[PDB]
Amino acid sequence: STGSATTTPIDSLDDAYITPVQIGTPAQTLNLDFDTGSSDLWVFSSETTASEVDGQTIYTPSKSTTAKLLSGATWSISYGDGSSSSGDVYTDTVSVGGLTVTGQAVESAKKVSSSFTEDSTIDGLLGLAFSTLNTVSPTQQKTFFDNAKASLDSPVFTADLGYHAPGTYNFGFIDTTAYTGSITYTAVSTKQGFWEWTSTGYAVGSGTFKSTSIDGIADTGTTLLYLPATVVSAYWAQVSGAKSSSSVGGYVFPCSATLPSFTFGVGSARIVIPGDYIDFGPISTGSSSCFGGIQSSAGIGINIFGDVALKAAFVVFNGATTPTLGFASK
Repeated sequence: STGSATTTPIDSLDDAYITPVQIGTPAQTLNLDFDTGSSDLWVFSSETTASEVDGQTIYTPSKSTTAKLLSGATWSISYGDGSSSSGDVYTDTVSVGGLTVTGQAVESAKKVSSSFTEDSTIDGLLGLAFSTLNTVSPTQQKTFFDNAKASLDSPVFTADLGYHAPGTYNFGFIDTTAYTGSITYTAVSTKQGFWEWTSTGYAVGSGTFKSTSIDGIADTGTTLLYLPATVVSAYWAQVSGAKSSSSVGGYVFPCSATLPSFTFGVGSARIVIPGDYIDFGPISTGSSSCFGGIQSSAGIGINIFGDVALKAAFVVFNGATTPTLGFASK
């Protein structure tokens, strides 16, 4: 089998992407944030504290003839951005772009943190990291991909995120029309439960390529590109008027400045992030100070190839017995 679904930016800055997901019978369609940095499929629901729901579409398990309580199960997650949610668990039928999994754990939120409430466009998350990170207790549950894998034509999914435009998540096949050149595959460590890999280096604009190992994760659920402070400083040094602002919480720059591209290495291949992808707009409405899309990972504890990086590539998440990652230009 295969599936194919369009993913759509939530706003004009590509702060996140939402993908429609059918849950239950009859289908309830919720717009979920596909997150290769986590491993829980959780949704706003009829069980979510009323004061914490503000515009989201909810899953109501009592209206699904295929929903079954996963008795005794609870879940609770905290994300890198300080947000959190928790609740109980049902199993139900979940379909993405024509691909159906029966018996998928659907984690129903009883509580969500303020950032989730405040984002009316995201009805929940669909985790696509390794199932070892799933938070359901006492019995850890499998991701949608893990459940689908054996049925897929090939045990892979791909992320093709757009810049200020929709893109595509495919399951079970590689669309050879969606990228230019070849796909370069690179080793993955699953030891932390992430799609963790090692970039071979970077360049800033037309500068020479610096060969240096950068371990990080391919994370569709993180907006920006977070890299070591040395790398990030080298980038912003090439932008007139850029500075790191402790009050704002990262590098900012005047919108009158031209942003150079940023290149990252995948083996001997190179992915070029155009300068425009690194502009995240005014820090506040009407400000001449713009927020940068490349920021320091210092104090995160890991480098993160988030959407800024991934949207410059066609990315293969290969779930073969030994997982790997593939990157192509597009």
